[PDB]
Amino acid sequence: PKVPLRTMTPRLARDMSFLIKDKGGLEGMYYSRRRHRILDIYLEKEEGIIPDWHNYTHGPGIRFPKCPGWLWKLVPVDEQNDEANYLLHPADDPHGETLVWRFDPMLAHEYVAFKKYPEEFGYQSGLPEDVWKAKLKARGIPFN
Repeated sequence: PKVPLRTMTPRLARDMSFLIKDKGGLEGMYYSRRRHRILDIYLEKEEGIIPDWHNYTHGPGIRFPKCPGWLWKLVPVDEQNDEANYLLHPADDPHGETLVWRFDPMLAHEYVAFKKYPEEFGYQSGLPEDVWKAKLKARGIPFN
């Protein structure tokens, strides 16, 4: 780490979001857990940001950021040439959806993940324990 390690704050996430936007990053690029990890390791190395913050809701559909101030979301988008598919994809999303990063400044004014999917925050849901667990179980999302 070139910088002392620190935790993500909403203000830092907001500043990062607009800076990445201005540099042309992320917008329209295909999401993957691999690219996701590459981003978080780089941000720990270069910005000293502990990689515990970059999480999205479970889906399916639009995946909303669980960090207030992160202004990026994952939006779903719309193969019998198997050999070419092998050459380009030889070997994943639990809902089989292809996602792209999308910038949304309104996420600074509405904490969509917490307000529409509070149960995905577990003991930080603001809901009784039996309530958020039952909601997660009905949607197939484990809570360990």
